[PDB]
Amino acid sequence: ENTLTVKMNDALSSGTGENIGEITVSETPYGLLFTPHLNGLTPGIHGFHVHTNPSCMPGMKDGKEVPALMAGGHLDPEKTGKHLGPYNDKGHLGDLPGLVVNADGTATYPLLAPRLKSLSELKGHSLMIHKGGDNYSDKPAPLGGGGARFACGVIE
Amino acid sequence: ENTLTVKMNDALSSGTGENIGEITVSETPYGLLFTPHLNGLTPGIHGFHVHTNPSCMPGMKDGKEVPALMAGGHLDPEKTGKHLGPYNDKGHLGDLPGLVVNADGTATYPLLAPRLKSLSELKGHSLMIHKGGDNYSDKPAPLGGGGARFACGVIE
Ligand SMILES: [Cu+2]
Ligand SMILES: [Cu+2]
Ligand SMILES: [Zn+2]
Ligand SMILES: [Zn+2]
Repeated sequence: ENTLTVKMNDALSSGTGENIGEITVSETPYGLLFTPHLNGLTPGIHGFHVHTNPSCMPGMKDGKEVPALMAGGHLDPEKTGKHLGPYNDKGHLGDLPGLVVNADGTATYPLLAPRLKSLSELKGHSLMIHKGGDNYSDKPAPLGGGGARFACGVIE
Repeated sequence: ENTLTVKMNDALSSGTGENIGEITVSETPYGLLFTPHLNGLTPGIHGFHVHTNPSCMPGMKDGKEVPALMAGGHLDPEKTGKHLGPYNDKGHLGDLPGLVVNADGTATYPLLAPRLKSLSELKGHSLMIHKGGDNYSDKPAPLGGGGARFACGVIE
């Protein structure tokens, strides 16, 4: 098989919340395929990124608890400093296609990330689902408009 | 840049229906990107494929009208006879990822077809949106379970 299974949990101010399912990651000739099996999300498109650190723990920023802050920022080993989505090599390597949530709150639609080649590249990082969407740009809102971190899972 | 814009219209038993927008196809290093700007669709995931003929004309089969019958079958230059989706090269080259329709009936989520490399592979063909979904296989239903043709656009 050669797959990874990532358990995803809601992210709260105090710590980890409810489990919402798993994402199965597989290798294809065209890149990594993220097949979700999730529930408990708001219907629509959600920002979906690999973050640098292997943690989903909440942390303090400017005096306020921030869910899943300890995952750090979007995975960016090339130091692009730019959020440009899964089809643009000028931005964060961790930028994945938006996560598609169905009307019934489940996520099932598989997502191809063609800039990622090997499951090894995900180990030691985290997967993040944001409250908002992802227009694959830093404008008009930074980081695609994803906003707050809703659910997260550590890879390894 | 090198783009194609495909106007899409509803396909009725009696012919061409209302315009529902356009799909813009761009070339990327990862394959052709299909960026919809559509309205008027049922929320959910819709079968989305390139069909062989540059026609959206209707026809009759077994005494029942078939919207956009004259588009023919899925684009299949290798004569696979197999519907296996956008990530499997043993199948119809015309097999694209499912088209994602938002709760408000619009389609905006970009769709990457990594098996297609050049817009020239599309010239002289048609784009089709089905009523049903697409499980990227011929089981339990042929052609992914997309069923009837809901909307159609000719490429050249
Ligand atoms: Cu993120
Ligand atoms: Cu079709
Ligand atoms: Zn990013
Ligand atoms: Zn097909």
